[PDB]
Amino acid sequence: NEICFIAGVGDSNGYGWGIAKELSKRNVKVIFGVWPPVYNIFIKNLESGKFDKDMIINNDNSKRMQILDVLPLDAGFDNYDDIDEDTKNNKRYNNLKNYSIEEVANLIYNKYGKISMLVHSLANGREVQKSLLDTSRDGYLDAISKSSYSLISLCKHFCKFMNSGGSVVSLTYQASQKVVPGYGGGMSSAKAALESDTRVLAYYLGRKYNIRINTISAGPLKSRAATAIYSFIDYAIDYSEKYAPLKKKLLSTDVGSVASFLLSKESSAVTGQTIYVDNGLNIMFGPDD
Amino acid sequence: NEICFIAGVGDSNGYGWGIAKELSKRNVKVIFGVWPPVYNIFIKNLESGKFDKDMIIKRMQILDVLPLDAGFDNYDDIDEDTKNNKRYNNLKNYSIEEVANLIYNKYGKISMLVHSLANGREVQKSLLDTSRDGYLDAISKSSYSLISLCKHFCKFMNSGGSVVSLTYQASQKVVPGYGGGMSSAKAALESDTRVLAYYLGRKYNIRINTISAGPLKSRAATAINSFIDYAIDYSEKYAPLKKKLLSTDVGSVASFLLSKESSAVTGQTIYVDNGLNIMFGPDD
Amino acid sequence: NEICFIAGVGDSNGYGWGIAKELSKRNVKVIFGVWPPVYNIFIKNLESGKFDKDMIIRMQILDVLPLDAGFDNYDDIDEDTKNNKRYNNLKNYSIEEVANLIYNKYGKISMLVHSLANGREVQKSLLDTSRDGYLDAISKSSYSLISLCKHFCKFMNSGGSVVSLTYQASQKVVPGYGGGMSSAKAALESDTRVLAYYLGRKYNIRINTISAGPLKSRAATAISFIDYAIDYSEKYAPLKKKLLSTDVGSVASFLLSKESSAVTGQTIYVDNGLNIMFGPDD
Amino acid sequence: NEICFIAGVGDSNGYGWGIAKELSKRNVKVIFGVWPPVYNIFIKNLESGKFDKDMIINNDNSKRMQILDVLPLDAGFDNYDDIDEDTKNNKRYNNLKNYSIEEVANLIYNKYGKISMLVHSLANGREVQKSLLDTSRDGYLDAISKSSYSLISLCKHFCKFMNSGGSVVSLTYQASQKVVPGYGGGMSSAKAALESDTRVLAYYLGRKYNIRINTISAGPLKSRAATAIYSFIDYAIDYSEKYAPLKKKLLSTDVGSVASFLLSKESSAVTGQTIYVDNGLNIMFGPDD
Ligand SMILES: NC(=O)c1ccc[n+]([C@@H]2O[C@H](COP(=O)([O-])OP(=O)(O)OC[C@H]3O[C@@H](n4cnc5c(N)ncnc54)[C@H](O)[C@@H]3O)[C@@H](O)[C@H]2O)c1
Ligand SMILES: NC(=O)c1ccc[n+]([C@@H]2O[C@H](COP(=O)([O-])OP(=O)(O)OC[C@H]3O[C@@H](n4cnc5c(N)ncnc54)[C@H](O)[C@@H]3O)[C@@H](O)[C@H]2O)c1
Ligand SMILES: NC(=O)c1ccc[n+]([C@@H]2O[C@H](COP(=O)([O-])OP(=O)(O)OC[C@H]3O[C@@H](n4cnc5c(N)ncnc54)[C@H](O)[C@@H]3O)[C@@H](O)[C@H]2O)c1
Ligand SMILES: NC(=O)c1ccc[n+]([C@@H]2O[C@H](COP(=O)([O-])OP(=O)(O)OC[C@H]3O[C@@H](n4cnc5c(N)ncnc54)[C@H](O)[C@@H]3O)[C@@H](O)[C@H]2O)c1
Ligand SMILES: Oc1cc(Cl)ccc1Oc1ccc(Cl)cc1Cl
Ligand SMILES: Oc1cc(Cl)ccc1Oc1ccc(Cl)cc1Cl
Ligand SMILES: Oc1cc(Cl)ccc1Oc1ccc(Cl)cc1Cl
Ligand SMILES: Oc1cc(Cl)ccc1Oc1ccc(Cl)cc1Cl
Repeated sequence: NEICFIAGVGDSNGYGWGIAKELSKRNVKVIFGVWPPVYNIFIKNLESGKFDKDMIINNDNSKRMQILDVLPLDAGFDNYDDIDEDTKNNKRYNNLKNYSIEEVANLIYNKYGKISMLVHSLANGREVQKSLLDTSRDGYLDAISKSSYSLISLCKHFCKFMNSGGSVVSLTYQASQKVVPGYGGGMSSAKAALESDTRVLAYYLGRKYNIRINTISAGPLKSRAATAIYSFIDYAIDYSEKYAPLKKKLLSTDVGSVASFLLSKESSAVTGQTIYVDNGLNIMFGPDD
Repeated sequence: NEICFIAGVGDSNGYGWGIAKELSKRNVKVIFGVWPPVYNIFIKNLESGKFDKDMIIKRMQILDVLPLDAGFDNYDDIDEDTKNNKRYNNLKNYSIEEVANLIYNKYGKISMLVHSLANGREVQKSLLDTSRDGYLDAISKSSYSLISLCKHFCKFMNSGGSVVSLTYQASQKVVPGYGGGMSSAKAALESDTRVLAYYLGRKYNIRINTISAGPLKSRAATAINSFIDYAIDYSEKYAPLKKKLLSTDVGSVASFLLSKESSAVTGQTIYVDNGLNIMFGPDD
Repeated sequence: NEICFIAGVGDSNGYGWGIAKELSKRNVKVIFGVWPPVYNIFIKNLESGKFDKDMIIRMQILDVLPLDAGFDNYDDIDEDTKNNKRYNNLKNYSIEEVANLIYNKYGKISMLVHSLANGREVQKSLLDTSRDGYLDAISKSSYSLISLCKHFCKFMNSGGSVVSLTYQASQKVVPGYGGGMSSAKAALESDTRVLAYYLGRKYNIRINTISAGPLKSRAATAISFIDYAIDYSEKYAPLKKKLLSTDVGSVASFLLSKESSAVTGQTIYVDNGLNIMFGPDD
Repeated sequence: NEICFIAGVGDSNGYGWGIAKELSKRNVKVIFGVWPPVYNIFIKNLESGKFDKDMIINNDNSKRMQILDVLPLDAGFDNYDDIDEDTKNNKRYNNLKNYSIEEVANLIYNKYGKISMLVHSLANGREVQKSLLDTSRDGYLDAISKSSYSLISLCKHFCKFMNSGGSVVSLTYQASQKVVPGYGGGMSSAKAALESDTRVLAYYLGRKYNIRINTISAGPLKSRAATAIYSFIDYAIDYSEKYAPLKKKLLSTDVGSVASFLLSKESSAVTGQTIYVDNGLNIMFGPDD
């Protein structure tokens, strides 16, 4: 049976969960990588059944979402040596161990073997609520460290543990290509680098492992992280539902099925791409009223 | 049960056929639209089992094979010279409008539309030496044809229905050899894919995309100018994936593009070319 | 002194004029190609000094010739347009004819400008456009650029330069810019690349296109499309300047100068930066 | 008379120097920011008239260039408070002071007044010789701090000290948009962020200061930096000279004159842009033989 590691799921409200669901539709088992400060919170809501409501696969619990494992993961660190004394001291990291990208890499591979799929649905900006102009070297590089370099780290450590013909997917946002005031802290710069890095990784992973990698430029989803920004997320959504060529409402599962498709053998000739999943809003010049 | 009309198949060596195959895999019934000057030959091949080897997916279910000339929007457009032409006389209802009426009357609303046709008489000429008539014909048969298909079919299409066409990267990067305004036609078709996505999306909740395919030894590709053998070899040498590109590779992306699983994708140019388009140039 | 041929000026309220003006600042002489059905009126208003207002800085106009970019050479003109009152007074107006006429009188020129479009169904949506309307938009607005280059480039100086004007509805959906015009503009930008390859290798001639913002030109005024677009550009572009005919003109002048001799095949945005925005910034 | 501050320059073999030259012929006065480690040498080269021939502009001989001033500048530091101790006690800096970004900006405003023009021609990355996949987070983030964030810091520190309608330009390279093996260390990512940043900065500089920013995507130049990587640069120059639509050799003043134009009021309505000065190589699909 096939497996996909989904780095960056903190609850059932994000894109990673939506991706997990659609992979369930085609019988691949999911391993989540959870950011440590919310790892217990999560494994708790999962034990109690708060997500059973969300593990329904359209045929209503005749088919379940197979969560093979859940692990602590801080893609901010590539291996143990990188971990600083203080984060080892933190009350949220005391309990937990083996959570560097290499740690979870090795762990999964030592137990489950080679896997086929790999998802990167995480990101973080310290100063996301600052304009790129008012952003500091530290915040900027933090955004980029957490949101861009993290994909590279994942590939480096995972892709030698993956099946030939395997596939990697990440999420991005169009602020990398067109100015969205409000998407700040160098998050636009991070996405811009992610997109570029997707191509360059496609070449190395393609030639070395025959592995594919693509990124989905998603439309606005009211996830937890999204919510953070005086409701920048509500505006992007009402702007989208109003002016997209497709007046539908965007679901996590819309991105979910495109990821599932990108992760399958059905797209074995597509690599290095930014595929837009935003109800066609990227094609528009502006509001059509 | 879902139906797709595939305009632009004349044998089993091109992309239309590969898309048909992949659509059969998910139980989609296929109607072929066939250029009349090649129609009776294609039907004979079919009838005598030449394509049987190539029908194996069990086997592809061809619901119908109709004559279609994507240069004619309706009956009145058809000149007498072709109405009197050896290869059209016995054939009727081959306007874009007439086959859309035909198909609609015989089967009702369809859900999927495939455009996989192109034509340009001066593709041997550099753009620079291409004539106004060559250039315009290339754009008439390869770009306008797409708008007309949509204009005539999309009244007769199920909401949430989907349209895909084929393109080539010659539109965005200079490929010498790809002439007669074919590079211009592909360009217009990519832009047109956008604009139709707005009108088709708002009006009928219909999606339209285009696949930028890599090189494939189709009969058309072969008729160009040794050129395609060079493009195939260059692709298999320098793509990120060194796999060999198959019609079914484009086929499965089209199928995905023609299904509700991509119901938030529209107006897009998708590259199915083994990653070739991301490279700067040769890596040796 | 260097010469620039500018096709697509029927008045002074457009981009072609702005390009002339800015070129005049550089001591480059200028030839106008004019759509015959307005050549008689243009020459008159130029007679009466009606244009002396805008000509000043002085714009030295070498010649004004009737040019119909619908016809590539003499034999393409059909019986009917020959027998039309709009043209009657005028001959030698095919792309080839004015190219020969210009070379015979002046020799090789250094600069070429394409600033003309037309389509007869620009009023209809792309989906509502017909084959003949669509193909007309493309013939006039797009192929013509290739016909100019084919005919003028053998008569140009090694190191010569060509520019045309385009609009962003080729890359992003602009309802209102219909009739296959978005379509013609998409071709034009692509063609700018392929042309750059051939012209560059064959004659060392560069070619670029400018993607310009809204201007209240004559042609723009028949669509209230352009009024809407100017308000939108002035409200949401990164720069608040009102866009000037001569802003495009000044980038043009640059592109036609040896100061840009490493730039070719490009689409250059001269639109106060508007292209770069996701949407209205309120 | 207008003044331009040119960041990355150190020997007249590069593009910073080429921009200097072409601004010169427009009678603009030029100031050099120079990386401290190479600063003493550059001034000893210059005051001994070694670049005396490179300062010549038609008419020749001659009509020379005249450098208003030359400062030390480490664009990897935003303000004094940043510059650490190890570096305070480094053989190259114990001899220099006021080289932080804000330090040099303040020094210039004080002494010269507001300036019209700003040029970013600086870049650096410790691990460029590594493929993106094999690149560490430190090397990667270094590439991006020095090569990209610099553009932002400069802009943050100079914008209030700049004339209304002032212009800024940086240099990029197509490896950000198409895979260029050999361009490792996260430089490709750096340039992608840079290009994206150019757009975002154009929004903020344009609204708040009526200030323009563009970047130039240049073709290969046998500069000192490009020399470092079995000659990546010789291959790239040859490739370009063979296959570009225009067969000429590309000179630092080719980019210099495009920059001078972008830095002048002739490009009044051009901002946010990536402009290609590469003899058209960017447009070709591949080798046309
Ligand atoms: N939501 C949208 O509107 C939208 C649009 C386009 C793209 N995206 C992208 O989709 C992806 C998923 O975002 P989402 O909206 O589902 O957010 P989310 O809040 O559902 O998921 C983000 C998760 O990443 C994890 N994370 C944060 N920092 C981490 C770190 N340092 N190490 C390891 N894990 C960390 C957190 O556990 C968090 O739950 C992100 O990359 C985002 O940029 C989102
Ligand atoms: N083969 C490749 O390498 C390649 C690569 C990229 C894109 N494409 C595109 O894929 C599409 C399919 O082409 P293909 O390579 O399968 O070639 P093909 O020869 O298999 O198919 C082209 C079809 O169009 C038909 N046709 C021509 N003129 C017509 C008209 N006026 N009306 C109706 N039909 C007409 C031909 O009979 C033929 O069946 C084309 O648009 C082509 O441009 C092909
Ligand atoms: N005005 C704008 O807002 C705008 C924006 C972007 C691009 N453009 C482009 O700039 C160019 C100039 O247009 P404009 O806005 O200055 O309008 P304009 O009226 O100044 O230019 C149109 C010119 O083309 C001429 N013309 C029409 N058909 C012709 C033919 N068959 N042969 C020769 N000439 C013909 C007209 O007589 C007129 O002189 C066009 O290519 C246009 O698409 C304009
Ligand atoms: N050389 C090329 O082929 C080429 C092509 C396209 C773009 N570029 C870009 O143009 C710019 C100039 O490069 P070049 O080719 O002139 O190389 P160069 O070596 O001539 O110039 C680079 C300058 O940056 C300086 N520098 C290095 N680290 C610095 C730091 N931490 N702080 C401040 N300054 C620092 C160097 O000392 C040098 O003066 C670079 O950004 C480069 O990426 C170069
Ligand atoms: O990428 C996103 C795009 C949008 Cl429209 C909404 C939310 C997104 O996700 C994030 C945005 C900023 C930060 Cl700091 C972290 C995350 Cl996960
Ligand atoms: O688009 C194509 C791209 C490639 Cl690489 C090969 C063949 C292609 O298809 C055509 C090319 C020219 C003409 Cl006249 C007709 C068609 Cl169908
Ligand atoms: O290209 C243009 C773009 C804009 Cl915003 C405004 C006017 C334009 O110019 C034209 C538009 C349509 C037609 Cl039929 C002819 C011309 Cl000259
Ligand atoms: O960007 C460049 C592109 C090219 Cl083709 C050549 C040199 C370049 O400049 C650099 C390349 C690498 C590093 Cl580490 C630093 C610099 Cl300044």
